[PDB]
Amino acid sequence: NEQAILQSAEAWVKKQLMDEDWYHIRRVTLMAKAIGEQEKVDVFVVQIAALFHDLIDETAKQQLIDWMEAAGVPSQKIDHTMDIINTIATREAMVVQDADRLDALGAIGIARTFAYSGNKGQPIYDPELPIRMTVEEYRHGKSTAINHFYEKLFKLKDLMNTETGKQLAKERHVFMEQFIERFLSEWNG
Amino acid sequence: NEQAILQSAEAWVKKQLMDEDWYHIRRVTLMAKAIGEQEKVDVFVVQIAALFHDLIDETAKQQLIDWMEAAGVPSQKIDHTMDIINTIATREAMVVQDADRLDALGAIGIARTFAYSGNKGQPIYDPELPIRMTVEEYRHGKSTAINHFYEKLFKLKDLMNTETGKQLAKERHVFMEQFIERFLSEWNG
Repeated sequence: NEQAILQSAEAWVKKQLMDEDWYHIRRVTLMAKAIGEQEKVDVFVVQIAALFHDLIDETAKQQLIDWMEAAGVPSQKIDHTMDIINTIATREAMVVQDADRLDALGAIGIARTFAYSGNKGQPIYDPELPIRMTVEEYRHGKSTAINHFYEKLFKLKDLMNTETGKQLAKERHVFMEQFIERFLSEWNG
Repeated sequence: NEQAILQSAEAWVKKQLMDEDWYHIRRVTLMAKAIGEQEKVDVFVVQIAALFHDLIDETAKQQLIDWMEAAGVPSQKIDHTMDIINTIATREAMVVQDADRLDALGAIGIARTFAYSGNKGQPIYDPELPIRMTVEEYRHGKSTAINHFYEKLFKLKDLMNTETGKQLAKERHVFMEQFIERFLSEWNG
């Protein structure tokens, strides 16, 4: 069995979380999957990994290592699942790596950026502000939503791994370039 | 003269504001302009109006009515400028109306929405929360950024006036539909 073990976890990771978020875990998982079988890797471990990748921040890890053994997950697999969990080594690890970071780009990425900006209480954009770094990053460095696009986001497609990863990261990067340009043209005249 | 009268104001409205915002006044004015001469209306009044439309929230109004008379603005014009200012009647008024509301849509509109959402401390989007009203609006009604698109923004193209207004409002509305769809498809896979 491999399909049911998932369905079970897909529920636990959903319940424990609905008492506070989970959507990120869902979409990151779905991608890890698609990206997973595109790379003909163990679509199982990558999926299980994806599910627990977040819920961690010892006993926490064990909590799963146990639940898992009670699912019949073979020692090699189970010892391979959270193996990628912490260190985020192996191809399946790479798929989960991309799926997670591939979620920082795209329409959702655009929204989540401007969202955090509003929460941080900073300006959505500033033409007078220079386009940059380490300590002064968030410790004081007053930045802008738009700048964060050129500072952290727009430099992810490279940090990718899976070939299909660069693929998606690409279709994502363009949409942002598409948006940030329509934004500036609208900002100017 | 008339052209210079603007250049003078475009500075005052800029200085008094740089002691707190102004960009909104700038872009809303630029549009009112383009939209203004497209409708072959008094591109002057519409521009002066646009500039002071915001700075108001008595003596406040007079402050301008005076500065204006000292610019040689003919009684009819000057009495027509802020005439649209308060009530926001006449075509030139309509142009300024659109230009201001035309700024709630577009890339900037998308950003400003998700921005305010982050500031309000609400979710960018909640699939459990159904879209939508009057009193419970902001007095308690917990909404979402995305929902605000279907609740207030997406119903502006109609509230437009200038023919060119609907034009721009249209090109804007599509981009948002373009984004909110890329956002939802990304929401899953």
